[PDB]
Amino acid sequence: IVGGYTCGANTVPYQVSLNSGYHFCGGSLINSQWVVSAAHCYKSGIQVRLGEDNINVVEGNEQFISASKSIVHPSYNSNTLNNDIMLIKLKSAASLNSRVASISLPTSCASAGTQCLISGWGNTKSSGTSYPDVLKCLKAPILSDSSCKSAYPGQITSNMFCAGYLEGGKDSCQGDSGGPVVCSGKLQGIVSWGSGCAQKNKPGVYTKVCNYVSWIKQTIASN
Ligand SMILES: NC(=[NH2+])c1ccc2[nH]c(-c3ccccc3O)nc2c1
Ligand SMILES: [Ca+2]
Ligand SMILES: [Mg+2]
Repeated sequence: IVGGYTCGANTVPYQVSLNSGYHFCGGSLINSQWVVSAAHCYKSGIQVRLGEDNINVVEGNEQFISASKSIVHPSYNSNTLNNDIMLIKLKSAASLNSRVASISLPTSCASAGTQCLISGWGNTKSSGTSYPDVLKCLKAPILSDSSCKSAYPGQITSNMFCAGYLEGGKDSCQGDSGGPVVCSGKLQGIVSWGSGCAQKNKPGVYTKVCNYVSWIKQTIASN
């Protein structure tokens, strides 16, 4: 996250870190047994780490649980990143408490202009590399589809939306993929892609979760 701030320990209690010997993507806890992340974060051998603040220090509020199964969206296209969403089931149910909580799925899609909270342990430099060990947060509004499509011609589908600032300076970045975009208390997006980080007229692109609620609900109930 570039141009964001330190969230605070366990202030984003639904945030998860996917680890395969190291942190490689974020995710969101939607209930005690399931996590939603981005399909491009798919790997075999994932351990989900809940209640994390610093990812390099065991501070006492963590739960490390291995995944029993991963389900990438049936229509995920790795070339365009259309339908960039996946579900991960935990081998054991997480214990929810103040530091580990689930986020609610939306009942409708949010409007352009709505402010959301984006979080993750990704790169914090637009031109450079600096990976933080504590969770970073960013409040950013959903942009109009017209500004999103003008920035990325022929690349935005109805399952994507842009959030951020066209001036640049603030954006999600590599290491943040699969993480949450929460607006009005609902999980409305998943960090998917962008062009570099925090560049002018190149906002971040997020998977539009409101279009997948029926698939998520149906899939977790059958697995
Ligand atoms: N600028 C952005 N809004 C952004 C967000 C997440 C990203 N994740 C990545 C990424 C790059 C290489 C491999 C995996 C990634 O998730 N680039 C990203 C760019
Ligand atoms: Ca830790
Ligand atoms: Mg994240």
